[PDB]
Amino acid sequence: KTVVVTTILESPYVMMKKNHEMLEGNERYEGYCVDLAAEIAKHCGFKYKLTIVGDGKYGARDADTKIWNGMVGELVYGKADIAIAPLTITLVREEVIDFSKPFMSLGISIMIKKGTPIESAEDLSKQTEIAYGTLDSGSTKEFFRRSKIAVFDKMWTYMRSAEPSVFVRTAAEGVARVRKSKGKYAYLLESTMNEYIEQRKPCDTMKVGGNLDSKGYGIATPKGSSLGNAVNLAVLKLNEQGLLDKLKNKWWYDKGEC
Amino acid sequence: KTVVVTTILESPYVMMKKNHEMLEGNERYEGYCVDLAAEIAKHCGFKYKLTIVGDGKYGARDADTKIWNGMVGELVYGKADIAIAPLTITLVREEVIDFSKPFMSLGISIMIKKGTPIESAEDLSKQTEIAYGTLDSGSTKEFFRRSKIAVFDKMWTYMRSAEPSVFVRTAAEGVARVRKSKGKYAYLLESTMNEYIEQRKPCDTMKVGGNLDSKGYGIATPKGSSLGNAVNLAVLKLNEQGLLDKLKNKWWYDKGEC
Ligand SMILES: N[C@@H](Cn1oc(=O)[nH]c1=O)C(=O)O
Ligand SMILES: N[C@@H](Cn1oc(=O)[nH]c1=O)C(=O)O
Repeated sequence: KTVVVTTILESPYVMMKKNHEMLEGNERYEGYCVDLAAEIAKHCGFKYKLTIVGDGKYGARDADTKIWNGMVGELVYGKADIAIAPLTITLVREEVIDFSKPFMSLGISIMIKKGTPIESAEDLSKQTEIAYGTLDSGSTKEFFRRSKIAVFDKMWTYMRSAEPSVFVRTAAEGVARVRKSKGKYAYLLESTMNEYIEQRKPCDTMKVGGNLDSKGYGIATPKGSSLGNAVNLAVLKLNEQGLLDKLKNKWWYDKGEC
Repeated sequence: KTVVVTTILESPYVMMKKNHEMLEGNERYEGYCVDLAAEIAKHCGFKYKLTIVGDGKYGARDADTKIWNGMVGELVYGKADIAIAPLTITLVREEVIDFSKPFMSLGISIMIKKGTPIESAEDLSKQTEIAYGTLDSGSTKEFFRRSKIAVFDKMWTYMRSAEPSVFVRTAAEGVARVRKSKGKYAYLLESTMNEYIEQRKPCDTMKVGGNLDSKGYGIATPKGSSLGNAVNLAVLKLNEQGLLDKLKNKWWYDKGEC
């Protein structure tokens, strides 16, 4: 009856507030998805609890063990009732869980340290000086693993065998790795996160190239859950009334220090 | 058992082929949505018939008579089995019909005749020399009718009372009206159509401003239809394998004459 919301610490969606040590409950948190849970709760008439996904992951199926990890796994195993996160709508996920219509559009993009002589994914695939990677257990890695597109296939072959490992555990770690690597690491991440960090101190990074694809974040519920109907309605209503646009501006543009 | 596909003549989605008088059946047609029906049919294993919506409309509910017109109405009244069109996912529509996840992202935009001193919706709302409108029975008009945003409210108040009428029956008529009006008409339409016409002869038009909103086209089926599952799966698969990106490039960029 209290709705269990699974979410992920990813700026600016869900962030620890400044006085979070002294705070209790959903009040420890802020960000885009924090706000959005509140709007979705008000419109659906539920009470809820924000919970940070136990393994820190978005969601992959172990092609060995066939087990879902991340927020996807929590929905699959009935550990959460809904996921309110930058969670990418994909086919393999759509086969196991329900998604709202998207609340945000995005595609994979390239983050470089300012001055990095890379304009494109093709640039990246044509060279070996600049290492490049993606996050584990998330849609971006899967994108490169399944790509039949020549350039993205080549990037995948490189990435899966690169030493030391190119993949990172969290986006924050990818982002630090571009920042510390002096131009010798480029990070493959969604446009939305890329654009956010581009407007944050120390202002040393930038999105280059076009988006590599076009996709969306949805609210996810366990397959067949009775919440799914009202939450999808809520999302479309929130979009239509201009509330998702206001919240994007709150969290990205009014948050900008560059 | 033969799937009845409702669609709309809208370039470049569904267009009469050149030798169409001599052609039979689905072979009279080409475009993005023509192709996409074929991909969705192959993946779902159905045979189908393309049919152009009888009233020429996208879909509105008469707030008088409470009756759905357009492709929405054909799905509602069981006159078609699926709609494969630039059909905008909206809440009022989602309450009556089923939508796939989006196959294309877009927002409302402004089309001007080259040299028109308009940069924005705010520009438009601040003046009366340049008339401006939208299509009947479609999501753009509804957008302006329901807007509480100051600038869009003002545009609506203007538009609903403007004489002669600002609204057009078909996008083609909006587009001609910008072309013939010498800069004195600006047309409110989706970005996707706007960007298409911007790359077509006589190259006299342009998209100005940012998008006014962020939405998607979905494949629609009658509420509860048994096709809806497989078609949504097909869309996500088509997106993921890069086929929607190829088809957008086929129909917009390789079609460009400017
Ligand atoms: N939203 C992604 C997580 N992820 O965020 C990125 O910037 N890359 C990436 O894979 C997902 O749902 O898997
Ligand atoms: N996709 C729209 C039709 N329409 O196309 C535009 O460019 N304006 C507009 O209302 C709809 O589904 O209602």
